[PDB]
Amino acid sequence: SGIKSLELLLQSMSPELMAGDYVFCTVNGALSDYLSLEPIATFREPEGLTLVLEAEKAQQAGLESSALFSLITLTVHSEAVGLTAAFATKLAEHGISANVIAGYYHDHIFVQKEKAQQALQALGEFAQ
Amino acid sequence: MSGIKSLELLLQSMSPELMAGDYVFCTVNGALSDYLSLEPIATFREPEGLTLVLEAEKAQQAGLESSALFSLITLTVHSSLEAVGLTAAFATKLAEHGISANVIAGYYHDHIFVQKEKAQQALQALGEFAQ
Repeated sequence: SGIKSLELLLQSMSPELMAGDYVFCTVNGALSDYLSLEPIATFREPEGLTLVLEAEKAQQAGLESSALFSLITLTVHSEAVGLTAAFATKLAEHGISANVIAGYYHDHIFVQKEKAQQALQALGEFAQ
Repeated sequence: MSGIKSLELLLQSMSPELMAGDYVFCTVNGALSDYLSLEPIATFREPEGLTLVLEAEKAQQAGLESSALFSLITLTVHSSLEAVGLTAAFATKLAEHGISANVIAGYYHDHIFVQKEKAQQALQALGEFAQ
C-alpha cells in the first residue's frame, strides 16, 4: 500500500499545454532592470539572472536567447515521492528534455516547441 | 534506444553542491515590482499568483507566514536546456532515497530545493556514480 500509492498519484496526473513561446535567457543586472520584460520566471544564478520570457519580448529587447520552448503545467489530483522521476522518465523515453520550474501550486515543464504536442500526449498516458 | 542513454546518465554523479541559506516557497498577490526589496532567488508567475522563493528570514519578517524550510543544491554536471535524460536521472536518484525535489531549471544549471533535514542525504543520492 506504500508501493501502489504512487501509481494512484500518477493516474491522477493531468498535463496542460499553455499558450506562448518561451525562451531562456541569461542576463547581467538587477532584477529591477528587467521588470518591463514581464518574465514568467526568474532565477538568480551565480553566473547571472535567468529570465524565462516570451520569445516575442526577448527579440524586441534583442537578447541572445535559446531554442523556443512550450510550457506544460502539471497537475495532480492529488500524495507520495517519485512524481518528478515519473513524468521526466516518460518524456525522456520520447526523446523529450524536461526543464522544470517548481512554482508554489504547480510543476511547470518547458519542452522544445517542436516536441510540445508529443509531450502532451505522452504525459496524458498516465490518466488511463 | 533513448531509454539506454537515460540509464547511462542515472549511473553518473550529478556533481551536487550544497548552497548557503534556508529557503521557503511563497505565493503572493500582485506585481513582482512590489516584492523586489525581498530579493527573491526565484520567481514564477502562476495564474494563481506570484511564486517567490526567498531566504527563510527575509520572508519571515516581511510577514509572509512560515513555510517548510528548504536547502538548495546545484548540479554542476555539464548540460544544456535540451539534454534528454538529465531531469529523469537526478529526479530518480532522489526518489530512490525517498526525497522529494522542487526543481528549478536555470539557464546554466538545475537547482534543486529539498527539505532542509534531507540536505545531506540528497547530496549523497545525487553524488552517486558507477565508475
